[PDB]
Amino acid sequence: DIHTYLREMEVKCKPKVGYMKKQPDITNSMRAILVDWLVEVGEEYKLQNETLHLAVNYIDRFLSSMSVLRGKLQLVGTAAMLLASKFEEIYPPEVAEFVYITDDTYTKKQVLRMEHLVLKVLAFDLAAPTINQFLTQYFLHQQPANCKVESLAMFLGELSLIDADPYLKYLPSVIAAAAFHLALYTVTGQSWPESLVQKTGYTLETLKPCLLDLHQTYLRAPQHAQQSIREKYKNSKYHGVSLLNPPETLNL
Repeated sequence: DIHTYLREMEVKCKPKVGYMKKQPDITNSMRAILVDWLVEVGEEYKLQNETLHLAVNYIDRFLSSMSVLRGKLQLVGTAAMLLASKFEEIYPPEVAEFVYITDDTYTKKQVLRMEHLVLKVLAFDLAAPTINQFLTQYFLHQQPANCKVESLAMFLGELSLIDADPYLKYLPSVIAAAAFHLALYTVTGQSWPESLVQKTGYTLETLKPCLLDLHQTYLRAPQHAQQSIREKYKNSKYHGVSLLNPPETLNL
């Protein structure tokens, strides 16, 4: 079954939690700006949210293996989005486009070389379990489907990609669970489903650490330096869920 596969693969695909400490030229802050920029790119080329999740995973696994100078951080990101679009998108944009987006900071030959470097560093393994993949499984336990709850779970899931500290500490399934509960609670007043507790083995107790973090992030979102996700979720496509008021307390 797909769920068990995803649970095994996510552990195999997870980046090193404290990789940023070993990076001599880049910081979490730089990473936050980069991810925010990819969200902009995805918006512009109308890329799937899945591609965005995959790209972030590639970049974190890459930076978990190879040191990078800030001058090439953006190329790592562009290469990762290229790799993700080719792997996920039906009509992924061509190198030319990804070169264009960098405002010609890099040449096509430069993107091509990084593409081959990241790919090699990733052991040529691109199928990694993302937050969206788990959410897709969770959404099945959502008795009558609720789009707004779905769009809020997605919004929260995306915010997590911005901050390596503390999100690198959690597996995608955990973040997806916290994101789903929170979205459910904010929109319906309902909590993490028993069917899900049984299927995943996660309870609100085990989900508490990530939920407290995700709760703060959600509350602090309008003040966060990066604002591309909030802006993205303001549209009707996403039921303007970014404009909802987060729950004051969670009554855990």
